[PDB]
Amino acid sequence: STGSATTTPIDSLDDAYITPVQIGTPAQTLNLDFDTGSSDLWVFSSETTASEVDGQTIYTPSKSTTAKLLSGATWSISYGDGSSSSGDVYTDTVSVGGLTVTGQAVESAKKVSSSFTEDSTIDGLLGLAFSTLNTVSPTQQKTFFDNAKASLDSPVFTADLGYHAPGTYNFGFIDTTAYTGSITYTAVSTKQGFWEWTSTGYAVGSGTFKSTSIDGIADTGTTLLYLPATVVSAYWAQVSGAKSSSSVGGYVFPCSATLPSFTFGVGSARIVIPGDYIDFGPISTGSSSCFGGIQSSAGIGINIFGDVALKAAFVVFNGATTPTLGFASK
Ligand SMILES: Cc1csc(Cc2ccccn2)n1
Ligand code: NA
Repeated sequence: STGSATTTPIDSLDDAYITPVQIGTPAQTLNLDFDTGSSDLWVFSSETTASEVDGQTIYTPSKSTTAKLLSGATWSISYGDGSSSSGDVYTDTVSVGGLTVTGQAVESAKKVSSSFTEDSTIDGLLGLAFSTLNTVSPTQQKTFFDNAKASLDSPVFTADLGYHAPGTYNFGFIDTTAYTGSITYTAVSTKQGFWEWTSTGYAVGSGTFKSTSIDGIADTGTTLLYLPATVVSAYWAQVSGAKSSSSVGGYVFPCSATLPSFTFGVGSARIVIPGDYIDFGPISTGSSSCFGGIQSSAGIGINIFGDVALKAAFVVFNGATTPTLGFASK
């Protein structure tokens, strides 16, 4: 089997991407944030505290003939950005782009933090990291990918995120029309439950490539590119008037600037992030100070190749017995 679904940026900045997901019988279609940095499929629901819902579409398990309470199971998650949610668990049929899993754990939110409430466009998350990070207690649950894997034509999914445009998540096949050149594969460590890999270095604009190992994760659920302070300082030094602002919480730059590109290494291959991808617009409405898309990881404890980086590539998440990542230009 395969599946193919379109993913759409929620706003004009590409802060996140939503993908329609069918849950239950008859189908209830919710727009979920596919997150390769977490491992829970959770949804706003008929159980969510009424005051923490503002415009989301909810899952109502009592209207699904295939929904079953997973008795005793609870979940609770905190993300790197400080947000959180928690609740109880159903199993139900879940389909993505024509690929169907029966008995998927669908984590029903009773509570969500303010950042979720205030994002009317995201109806929940679909985690695509390794199932060792799943938060369900007392019986940890599998991701949608892990449950689908045995059925797929090839134990893979791919992320093809758009810049200010829709893109695609495919499951079970690699669309050889969706990228240019060849795919370079690189080793993955699953020791922290992430798609963790080591970039071979970077360049800023038309500068020389610096060969240096940068361990980090491929995370579709993180907006920005978080890298070591040395790398980030080298990038923003090439933008007149850029500075790190403690008040704003990162590097800002004059909205009048033209940003340089940023290149990252994947083995001997190179992925180029155009400068425009690194513009996240005014820090507040009408400001002439713009927020940068490359930020320091120094206060995180891990480097994160988030959407800024991933949308410059066609990315293969290879879930074979020994997982690997692949990157191609596009
Ligand atoms: C700055 C940003 C990135 S994604 C997003 C939307 C969001 C964040 C947290 C919870 C729910 N929705 N805002
Ligand atoms: Na922000």
